[PDB]
Amino acid sequence: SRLVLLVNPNKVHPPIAPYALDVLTTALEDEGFEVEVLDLTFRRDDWKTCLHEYFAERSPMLVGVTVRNTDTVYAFEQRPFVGEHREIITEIRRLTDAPVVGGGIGFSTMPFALVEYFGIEYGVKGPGEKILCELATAISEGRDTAGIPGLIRNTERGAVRVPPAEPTGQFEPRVWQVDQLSVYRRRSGVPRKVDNLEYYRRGGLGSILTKNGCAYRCSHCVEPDAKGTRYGQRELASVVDEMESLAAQGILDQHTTDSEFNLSIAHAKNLLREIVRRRHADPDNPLNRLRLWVYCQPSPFDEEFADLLAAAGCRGVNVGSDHIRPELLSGWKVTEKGGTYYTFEDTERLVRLCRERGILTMVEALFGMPGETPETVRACVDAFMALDATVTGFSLGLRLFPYTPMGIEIAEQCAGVRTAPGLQSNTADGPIVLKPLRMCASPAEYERQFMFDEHGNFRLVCYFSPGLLPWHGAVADLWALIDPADHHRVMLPTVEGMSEHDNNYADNPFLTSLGGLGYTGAFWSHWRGREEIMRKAREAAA
Ligand code: B12
Ligand SMILES: CN(CC[C@H](N)C(=O)O)C[C@H]1O[C@@H](n2cnc3c(N)ncnc32)[C@H](O)[C@@H]1O
Ligand SMILES: N[C@@H](Cc1c[nH]c2ccccc12)C(=O)O
Ligand code: SF4
Repeated sequence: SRLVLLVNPNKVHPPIAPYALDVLTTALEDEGFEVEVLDLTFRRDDWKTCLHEYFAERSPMLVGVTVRNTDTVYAFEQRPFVGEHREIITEIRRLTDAPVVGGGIGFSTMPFALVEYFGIEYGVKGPGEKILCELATAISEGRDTAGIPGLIRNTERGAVRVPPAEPTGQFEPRVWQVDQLSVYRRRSGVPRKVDNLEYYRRGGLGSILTKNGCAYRCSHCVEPDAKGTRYGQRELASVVDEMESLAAQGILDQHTTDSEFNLSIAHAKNLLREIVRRRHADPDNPLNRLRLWVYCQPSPFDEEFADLLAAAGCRGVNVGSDHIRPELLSGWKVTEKGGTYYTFEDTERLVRLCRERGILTMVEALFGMPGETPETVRACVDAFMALDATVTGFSLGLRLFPYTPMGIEIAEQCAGVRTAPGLQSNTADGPIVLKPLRMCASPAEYERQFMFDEHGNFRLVCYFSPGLLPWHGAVADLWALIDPADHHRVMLPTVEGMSEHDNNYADNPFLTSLGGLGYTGAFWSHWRGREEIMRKAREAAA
């Protein structure tokens, strides 16, 4: 048999197409395998029926599950998804004896812990298209898997990784894991394949990857480890081919899925040049209606980059400025060498250049990192609000993960013998004592503590700066900083009982409605006029 099943357990709406499965499908099929996708995003109330019918009819020899999100990563909410993922995986193993392999960005933040927690045979950390093809080949040919480089295997004593070596595989480049040549085929209306048009009609977005990895080391961010610490760039022609394929299907709003679009800047500029060239070469090319949405850091973002974004069809930029105070940004928004890489001028210039070219902007602020006080919060709010960005998103509190510098540093402070100031969890019974990796018997133990307590219960560990103590009181003080005239243009942690204003797209009811109302683009691009969109919605409901 050469049949591989790939399952999407993501239930979050507004729906986001599981891009990962399209990458894996292309790689597998190019290797001569047959691939079928079971997408449960639109089968929330009857996914068991979807599983029952499939496994009675088909016999895949390997089942793959993509775990995009471990949780919402919203410190005030602490809503896990891995329990619901485990429930789906448990139903799968009930229905078949074929091995199960796990993967995903969120999966790669704690792959050893999840392999043991899900109780599955295999897992991959980072990009999986090359490792999965070798795994499927080994299973199909009846071969041993003990020599598959990069494969995490679930032994009877626990999850153990084949070296590609850090036993955790932390902070590797992972460029060798990336398929840098192929066009990732994006299909629509095809049974048992990812239905990209369905996601566009119902959620509002398409997606495009230009490069894997991030070379920086921001203390809050899981991506350098979970994705890779060096850039694996794709062929530009293959990227633009895929974008043209999406545009041809009518998927005009495309969100880049790079860690940061403007990092590895020469490749991003050469990408925009190729898009502009094809747009100019033929007016019928559907890229002429492209609406590109991107992630950026405040630097590098120069006038040439801004001109290219405008000409290629960029419609909005989300910039993770995160803060203004150098005392807070130091040791936080840093490169691998430990130095900062932007100032507030860079965000000011980014917002100005996008304004001059009719490109919308969202500026991110993350409150509660070490050093944060009420006066540091007020300083960031006053300065950020004066940028006149389209949307200004204020988040408060940090979710800790085993392979972020904050996760490691706070585990260092605990040293396995005491709790650390600022540690928080909504489900904690007493002191949260974390253990550094070197004090743990296995990767699984070091990784699991950031999500579970000793008794196996969910205990999603967060950090809140003790300087924000007299952490809900800070929310009321943060709301007071925003002028009522500016309420419409901010995202904020929501006070008691109010409608959702949070910078949180996971099951946001207003954002869930936009698809049915025909709105598209980044989920923040219509935040400003939500009052009018709601008024208009009840006008056609009557
Ligand atoms: C773009 C983006 C978004 C966009 C999506 C745009 C779109 N139309 O696709 C928006 C803004 C909507 C968004 C929303 C959210 N996101 Co987001 N987002 C990203 C980002 C930057 C790229 C995701 C992506 O598509 N990558 C490209 C795909 C192809 O790669 P991949 O999924 O990782 O897949 C590869 C590997 O993981 C592997 N793999 C994957 N699955 C499998 C399966 C198997 C079996 C195997 C073997 C291998 C394997 O192989 C794949 C091919 O190389 C990621 C970080 C990142 N750099 O990936 C964050 C990220 C995934 N998002 C994150 C979060 C928290 C969210 C939200 C929950 C935020 C919120 N509270 O609303 C929501 C969830 C929305 C949803 N419906 O699921 C977190 C996840 C953290 C965690 N621990 O899980 C990340 C890591 C951001 C961060 N730095 O913390 N997101
Ligand atoms: C959008 N981010 C930059 C783009 C990045 N590629 C990503 O998808 O996270 C920055 C924002 O992500 C959020 N964020 C990232 N990691 C965490 C985390 N561990 N806890 C809380 N918020 C986080 C913060 O709001 C931060 O301002
Ligand atoms: N603010 C992000 C989405 C988001 C919300 N909460 C998050 C937590 C972690 C990472 C991203 C997010 C955006 O506008 O695109
Ligand atoms: S915040 Fe952006 S630049 Fe910093 S590590 Fe994460 S993805 Fe890279």
